[PDB]
Amino acid sequence: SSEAKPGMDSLAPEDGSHRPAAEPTPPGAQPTAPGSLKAPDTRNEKLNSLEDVRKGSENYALTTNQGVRIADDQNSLRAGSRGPTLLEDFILREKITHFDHERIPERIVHARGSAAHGYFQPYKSLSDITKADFLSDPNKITPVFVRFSTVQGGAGSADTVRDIRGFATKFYTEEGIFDLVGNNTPIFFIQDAHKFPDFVHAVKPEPHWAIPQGQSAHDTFWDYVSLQPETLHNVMWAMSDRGIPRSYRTMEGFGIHTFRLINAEGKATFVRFHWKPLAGKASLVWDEAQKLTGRDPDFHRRELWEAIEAGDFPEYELGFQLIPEEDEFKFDFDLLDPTKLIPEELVPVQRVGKMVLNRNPDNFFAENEQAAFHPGHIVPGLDFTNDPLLQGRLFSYTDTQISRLGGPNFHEIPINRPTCPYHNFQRDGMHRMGIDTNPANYEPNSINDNWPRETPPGPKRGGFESYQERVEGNKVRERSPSFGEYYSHPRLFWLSQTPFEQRHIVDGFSFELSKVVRPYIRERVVDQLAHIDLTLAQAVAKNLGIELTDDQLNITPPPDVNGLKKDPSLSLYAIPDGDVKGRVVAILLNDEVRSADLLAILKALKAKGVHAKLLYSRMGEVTADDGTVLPIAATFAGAPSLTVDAVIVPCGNIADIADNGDANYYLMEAYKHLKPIALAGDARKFKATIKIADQGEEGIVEADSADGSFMDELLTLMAAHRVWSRIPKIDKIPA
Amino acid sequence: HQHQSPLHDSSEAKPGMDSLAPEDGSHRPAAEPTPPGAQPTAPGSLKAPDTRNEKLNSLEDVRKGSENYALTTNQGVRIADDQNSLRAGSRGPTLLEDFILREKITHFDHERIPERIVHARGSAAHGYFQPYKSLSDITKADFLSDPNKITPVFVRFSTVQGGAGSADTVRDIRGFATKFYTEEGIFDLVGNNTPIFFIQDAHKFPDFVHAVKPEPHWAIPQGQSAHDTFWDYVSLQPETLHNVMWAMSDRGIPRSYRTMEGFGIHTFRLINAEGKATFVRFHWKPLAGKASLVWDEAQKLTGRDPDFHRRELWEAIEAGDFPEYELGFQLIPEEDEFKFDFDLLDPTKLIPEELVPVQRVGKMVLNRNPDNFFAENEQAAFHPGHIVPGLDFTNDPLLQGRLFSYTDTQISRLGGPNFHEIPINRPTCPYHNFQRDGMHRMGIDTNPANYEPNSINDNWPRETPPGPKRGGFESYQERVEGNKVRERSPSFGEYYSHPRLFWLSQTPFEQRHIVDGFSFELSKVVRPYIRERVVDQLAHIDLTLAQAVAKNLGIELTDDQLNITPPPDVNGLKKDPSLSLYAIPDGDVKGRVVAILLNDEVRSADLLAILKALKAKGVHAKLLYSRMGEVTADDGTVLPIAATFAGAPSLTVDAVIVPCGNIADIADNGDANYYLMEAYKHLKPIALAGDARKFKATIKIADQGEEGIVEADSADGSFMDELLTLMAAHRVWSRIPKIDKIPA
Ligand code: HEM
Ligand code: HEM
Repeated sequence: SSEAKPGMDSLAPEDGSHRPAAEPTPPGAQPTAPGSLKAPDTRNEKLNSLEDVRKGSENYALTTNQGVRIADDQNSLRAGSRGPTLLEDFILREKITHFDHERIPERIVHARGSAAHGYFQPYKSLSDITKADFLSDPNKITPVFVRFSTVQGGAGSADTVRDIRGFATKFYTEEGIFDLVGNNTPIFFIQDAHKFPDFVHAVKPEPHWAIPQGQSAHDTFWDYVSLQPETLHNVMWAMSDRGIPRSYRTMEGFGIHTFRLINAEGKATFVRFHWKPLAGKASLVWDEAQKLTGRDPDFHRRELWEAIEAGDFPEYELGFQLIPEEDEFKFDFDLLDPTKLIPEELVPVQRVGKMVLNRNPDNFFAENEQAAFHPGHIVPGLDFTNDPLLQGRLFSYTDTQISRLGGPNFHEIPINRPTCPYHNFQRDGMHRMGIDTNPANYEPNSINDNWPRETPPGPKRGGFESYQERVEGNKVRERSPSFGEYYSHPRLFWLSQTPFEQRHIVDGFSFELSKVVRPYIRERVVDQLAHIDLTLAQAVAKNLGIELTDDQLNITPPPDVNGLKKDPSLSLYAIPDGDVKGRVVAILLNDEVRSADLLAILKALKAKGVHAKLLYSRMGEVTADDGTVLPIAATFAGAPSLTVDAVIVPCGNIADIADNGDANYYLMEAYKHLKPIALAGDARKFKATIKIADQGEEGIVEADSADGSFMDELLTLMAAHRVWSRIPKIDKIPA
Repeated sequence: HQHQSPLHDSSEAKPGMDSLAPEDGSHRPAAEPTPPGAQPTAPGSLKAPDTRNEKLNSLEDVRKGSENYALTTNQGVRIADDQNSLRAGSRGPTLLEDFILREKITHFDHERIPERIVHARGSAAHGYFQPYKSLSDITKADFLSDPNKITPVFVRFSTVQGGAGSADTVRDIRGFATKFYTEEGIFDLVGNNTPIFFIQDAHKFPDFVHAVKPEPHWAIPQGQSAHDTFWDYVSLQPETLHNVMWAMSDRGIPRSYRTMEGFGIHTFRLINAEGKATFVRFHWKPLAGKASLVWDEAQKLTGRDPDFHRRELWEAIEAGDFPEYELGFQLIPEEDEFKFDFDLLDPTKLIPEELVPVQRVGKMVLNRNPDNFFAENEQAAFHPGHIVPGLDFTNDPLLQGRLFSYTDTQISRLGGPNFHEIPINRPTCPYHNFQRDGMHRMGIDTNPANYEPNSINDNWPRETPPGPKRGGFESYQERVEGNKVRERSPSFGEYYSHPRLFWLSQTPFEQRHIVDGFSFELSKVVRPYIRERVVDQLAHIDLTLAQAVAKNLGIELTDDQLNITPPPDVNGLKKDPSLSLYAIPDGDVKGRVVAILLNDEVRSADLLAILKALKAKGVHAKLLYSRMGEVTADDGTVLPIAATFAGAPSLTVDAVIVPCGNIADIADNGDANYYLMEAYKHLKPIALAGDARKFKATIKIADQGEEGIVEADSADGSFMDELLTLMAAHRVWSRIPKIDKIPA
């Protein structure tokens, strides 16, 4: 009955094993913790400015929100032991009221997201092309807050779904907040913002039954796509492995729209923003990603948090595609068309700076959930263009943030606050934090000598002025004829893919269309694919039991994009960029592990910054051949192959795990998913479960012992991400 | 056959796209009962327009059509071009004067409302309740007074922990909330799928919820109790152990909302016309029986189909396989309040059916899906404080706090005090009072008076004295004697006897599943001392349970732990078979689904016999192959393919049938072999006809065969009776010792 009474006092273990070490530790070594407790020495101007709202807990009394000390937090106030609860229990009512009101509306789109703190630093001054203060000095450090997201799913949906990913960066500049709100693909599905609710309604769960969550694999999405060919380009990206990234650290970022850079002389240069991952480009395979939404719906959120806790800081290079004003009409596509990409072969990405994400938040709700990004948040030195999708976004973000964040003072929520000064004549509104002392709440005023005052535009610390673009035309609701091309960009993307990426696009479309109940929708989508590429259209049609007509086989292919048939920068894997730091290997233990193998495996993995998870049939410990006590991180079922990048089976008492269904399935799944597998000594007997002949094959590392050559072979395979050459062999594998 | 898109050019970016439906009318689902996957799913009023009740009929004034109507703004202005924003030139800036764009985007920008604090993930349906006989001797509740009185209902089933976008087949408690639209007011029976709750006093609700929910630093994990904070709370609060035992069992992973029980948990009161109070505990007994998934299948199913339960509920209703539940009452006279070892007011305690039987009171049928999920499901507001004359509360300290919570949360979730004016929430009976204003006030009051007592409207609306029928609400005059204290009743201070009773009531396979539930969850707890503290709690329940969990965690029990005296029996009972899902057979095959693995030259005689036998028992089938489209049988019969082997995995079916034909076509297909291996591992019945018996090799079954694997030269009478008998028993429990060697 002591559990139902005040107080329980000290409940922590005497050994202090409840507390995680405040130092970089590998994933699973320590319990995860709020950022300021895990890495207190990791700081920047924004993190430091948040100290005034940080609340501790240690050695403090439990109180009401009014500061009244609570004596009993286990019971309601009642008339007797077994009596009715009394209306006068203000402690119960305050505690329950706050609980009852915890939830706020989720984001209309990108509701599912994971965020981190970091910093940006430019390589050199960009004063020749932009007067933006954050890009003016190589020694200028700009704090950032980045949120990565899916699009369709709710805040409680799964991470490894097939979707476009959001990549939003809040720059806390000395001249205002700049939000770069992008996606992991260089194009969007639609051309004009007016269609945004139509497209979103089509991709989102269907209105009658609210199915499916985090999936475009349903009738309404494909109905919209079939009737709106402008969507075909982004659909091609979503159907590719781009739609299933391995991690937020292994995907690209793009602003999509052409914006303008404005220099001190007033010269405008067209710009498209890019984020290039230091970890390279890497994606999952469909079966692995779908099953991973089951085994770990928080996979990406977890991987992001744990990489930062390990010191494997996600790093991205900021890049600009720069086009002079006089080159506006030099391309086959309209620069203002967000369904069109600018090929890197035509306009190269100029590396401008680097962003490092080095600290997790303290409280997910207060920092991540309440963060408000808006592409309308630009600074002097930047400007918009007439892109009709960007134009509409400018209205949307401010409007949605009012209801989501409960009013017009959302900029006063700590995460959203600028670190630079902010002063104006705006007043009141729900939850007003700032107390204005200004005698005047209007301008022009004489009572406060007209302060705060306007600042003229200038080279630095000047007021914002829009680029004086010449506008000529009649007031029309009309799409520009220049935007009326829908097939060349999807064709360019398709031909830029490797044959194995092309197979994955075919399988992506085939799987999704098989989930469409109305067959005519499938047929209409296949007809659209025939206007892109006949090989793609035939391969999808075959998987759907659809036969193409003679007329469909005679469809003239769309033209090249300014002479380009393909661009290898559009492929995830064509150009190698694979880094092993931060990757994870499963190590399948047995009851009498050969310690020499394990010592060599771990030493080689550590040298490359590759993590390991020791797996067994149960938790606790196992004892090696030399007496070394090995702690078990998880079971074979607990941390499936889906969650790792490679599998290593060291030697020892193999008979212990040879007939274990879970051990054999672990290898079969990793095999099917094209993951590198390494087998030492008697572990080579597992080749039988994966149908591999005695002579072996590429992608299966094997030797008498785990040593120098063995580990170099496995790490080289890990640098290539997956064993693509294994694809013809997986179809026979029951996994 | 060969439908071509009507749009390939710039007409796609212009007004006047006009008729886009296929000429064959294949876009429209049949407005008649159809099996799952046969037709596209549709809003309820379009799928079943002839299915009606008093509540569904009352919603007609707010139903909005679409066919043959002009596209307009919310102000009724006809829109000419819904493809473009207004701009100064075709490549110019968007103009602030585009009121059409701004209205369309504003509405979109404001679509989301806060999800429910708990039970955010849920699926709902319309139906009706009807009592078997008048219960006037025990209650004056109008809805229970006449066997011919039909009460419309709205039911929402849910999980607890996860967000609105979380998965269905998680390990969690399930919510089972029923809104009764009675002639004397709305009565909400807001229950769960277990007879007890985790905690005793409502004051602890935010502590327990915060512990089970995603951890505050990183918001992980979703839809899972398999994390440090949950097990930390459980280890320090033994009152949680009873509901933990239920969550760790297969009760925590139901097969369908149709195959779970429902309970009000709290002891309430029934009040008759003479003023006599009878203590009552509410029960919902599923007509489809009790059935649950196995952990590996449930977890993988959150991946393959996170909408599995929502889908199964909608499709069963569209097929005419209406979810049916018997309302049951455990009745205890006032003088029997202290007759049990446990306190009746203790929500961590169940009333064993062996001590107090469940009396069948009526039946509830769910026969129509909503039209709009947001408007009807998302906006529905259930509250256990919504009682009617003939019902009353008790001093249960968890129920007492719930009375405050629901009204309070509904104000912010539903944007004000007029949430009862939201169509789904409206009573079908009259409602009149002196309450006024508030955000989005729909009702226009004509009463000259907004107060009482008043002479200006001759005191109308007026108070009604309590009585046998159509009387005012009066609380039972319960005697209250005690000092103002924040104190738990000593009678609630017992935490181990109910978890032990539950444990001993389980079959050995159910016990193995409880052990595996605890082992799997605790393996996910990072801090080892938490695992050890939970194992220590299990040792106070049952030593066999604690030892089995400890072994799976590499934990060794101390001599002191092995010497822990077991808790006492519950009023002489060591076990109650009503606590098991499977001890007493109750399995029905209607509404179950079978995967049929096709080949390129299927033996039509086998398929004709399979489908005829399945149809006779109301069992659905899904024809699967390596691709979509069609396959041609041996006699020339064209067979339509419902899904691929990967498209509709074995996780989504109750049994697998492989007919004969060209077996070589699928014999070396990895997906076809894995389908059978997964169904095998998951203890599902498997039937193999003719050359399909060659698949026994992939499931490591000897030539002589085994129980659970139906095999014959052809699919016929005996073959199908054997498979349907296996389906009636739900899973092949005898297969458990063989599954561990299976790589699946
Ligand atoms: C280039 C095309 C687009 C891109 C790259 C894009 C990207 C994003 C991203 C990354 C977020 C989430 C930021 C966060 O982490 O909180 C988001 C939020 C959102 N976007 Fe966009 N978006 C696009 C187009 C649109 C359009 C056309 C509209 C409407 C006219 C729109 C309306 C919204 C809204 C309302 C939100 C939720 C904002 C909030 O609640 O704070 N987006 N978008
Ligand atoms: C016997 C124990 C309990 C049971 C069976 C129970 C059951 C449920 C169910 C089924 C719902 C979802 C109704 C729906 O589908 O909308 C729910 C909602 C909720 N419950 Fe309870 N509950 C219990 C205890 C509590 C306690 C102790 C509190 C707070 C003191 C509480 C607060 C809530 C809240 C705030 C909601 C959301 C209601 C809304 O937003 O409409 N519940 N509960």
